[PDB]
Amino acid sequence: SLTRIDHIGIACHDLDATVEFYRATYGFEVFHTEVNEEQGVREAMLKINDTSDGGASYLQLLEPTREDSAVGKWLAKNGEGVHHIAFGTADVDADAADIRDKGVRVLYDEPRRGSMGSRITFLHPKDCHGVLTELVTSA
Amino acid sequence: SLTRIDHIGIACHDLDATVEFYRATYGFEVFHTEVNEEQGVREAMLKINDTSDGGASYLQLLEPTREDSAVGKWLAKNGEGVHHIAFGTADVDADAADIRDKGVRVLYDEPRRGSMGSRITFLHPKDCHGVLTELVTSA
Ligand SMILES: C/C(C(=O)O)=C(/O)SCCNC(=O)CCNC(=O)[C@H](O)C(C)(C)COP(=O)(O)OP(=O)(O)OC[C@H]1O[C@@H](n2cnc3c(N)ncnc32)[C@H](O)[C@@H]1OP(=O)(O)O
Ligand SMILES: C/C(C(=O)O)=C(/O)SCCNC(=O)CCNC(=O)[C@H](O)C(C)(C)COP(=O)(O)OP(=O)(O)OC[C@H]1O[C@@H](n2cnc3c(N)ncnc32)[C@H](O)[C@@H]1OP(=O)(O)O
Ligand SMILES: [Cl-]
Ligand SMILES: [Cl-]
Ligand SMILES: [Co+2]
Ligand SMILES: [Co+2]
Repeated sequence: SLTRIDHIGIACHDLDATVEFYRATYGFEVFHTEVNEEQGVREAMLKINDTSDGGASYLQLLEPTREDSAVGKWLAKNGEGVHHIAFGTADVDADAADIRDKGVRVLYDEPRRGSMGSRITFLHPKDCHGVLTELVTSA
Repeated sequence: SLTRIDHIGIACHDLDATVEFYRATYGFEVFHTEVNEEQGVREAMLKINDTSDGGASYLQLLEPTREDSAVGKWLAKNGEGVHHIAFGTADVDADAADIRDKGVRVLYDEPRRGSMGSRITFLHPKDCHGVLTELVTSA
C-alpha cells in the first residue's frame, strides 16, 4: 500500500545553485547527495519532515549528467520545475504488480536502484493524468 | 519556519475522473472537496500521510472553474500535471515576510483563504527555479 509522499523530484540546470536557493530561502539542509549514472542525474535530497508510516518526505533536486537522459530531455523541453512525485511503500514489488494489473504502465519489470539504496519503479505519466509517478521502498 | 510538505497541487481537466483514477489505482480516498471562487478551482484533497510537525500531506487535485484563472491558463499551455508544491508552517505571515526580505516575490501582501479555512500565499515560480511555491498555515 502507498503510505506516504516520499519525495518531489525537481529538475534544475545547476544543482549547486538550486541547493543554495533552497538553503538560503527556506533553511532546508542537504540530507544526501549522489550521482545515479543509470538514471543520468546528480541529485540532492533535502529532508522536510518525517511521516506517520515511519519514513520521511524530501525534495529531490536533480541535474542531468547528460542531455540524452530522462531529466536532460525534460529540461530541454520544459525548463526547470517539478519533474515527478514519489510515493513510499513497504513493498514496491507487490504495489507495482497490483498497479500493472490495473493497466497502468509500470516502466520497470523489477525495481531498480534509487536514492540511498532504495528500490524504485515508475508509472508512465500518460497513464497518470500527466504526472510521472515513482514508487519507493527505502533500504 | 517551513516544517512539512503540505500538498502537491495537480491540475486536471476533469476532477471527478482524476479523483476516481487516484482512488482506483492507489486506494487514496477523498479527504475534502470544495470550490474556491477567488482562486478559480474546484479542488479535492486526498490525505496521504500525517507529518512529524502535527500536520498532514495531501494531493490537491484541481479543475479550473473558468479559462481565465491560474489553473485554466496553465492547463491550456501545459496540459494536466503538477501545478504547484505547498510547504506548511505555523506562521505563514512571518515566513512570507522573511522570504519577501530575500527578494523572492510574494504574490499576496496578506495571506488569503485556501483549503479547509487555511491561510496561504504564493512565491513567483520565476524566483523559485520554475516551481510555483505555496506557503500554508492550517486552521
Ligand atoms: C534516482 C531517483 C530516485 O528517486 O531514486 C530518481 O527519481 S531518477 C529520475 C529520472 N528518471 C526517470 O525519470 C525515469 C523514468 N522516466 C522515463 O523513463 C521517461 O522519462 C519517460 C516517462 C518514459 C518518457 O520518455 P522520454 O524521457 O524518452 O521522453 P518522451 O519523449 O518519451 O515523452 C513521452 C511523453 O511523455 C511526456 N513526459 C515525459 N516526461 C514527463 C514527466 N516527467 N512528466 C510528465 N510528462 C512527461 C512527454 O511530454 C511526452 O508527452 P507527449 O506525447 O509529447 O504529449
Ligand atoms: C486554494 C489552494 C490551496 O492550496 O489552498 C490552491 O492551491 S489554489 C491554486 C491556484 N492559484 C494560484 O496558482 C495562484 C498563484 N498563481 C498566480 O498568481 C499566477 O498563476 C502566476 C504565478 C502569477 C503566473 O501568472 P499567470 O497565471 O497570469 O500566467 P503567466 O503567463 O503570468 O506566467 C508567467 C510566467 O510564469 C510561468 N508559470 C505560470 N504558472 C506556473 C506554474 N504553475 N509553475 C511554473 N511556472 C509557471 C509561465 O510559464 C510564465 O513563464 P514564461 O515567462 O512564459 O517562461
Ligand atoms: Cl551510479
Ligand atoms: Cl469560495
Ligand atoms: Co525520484
Ligand atoms: Co495549493
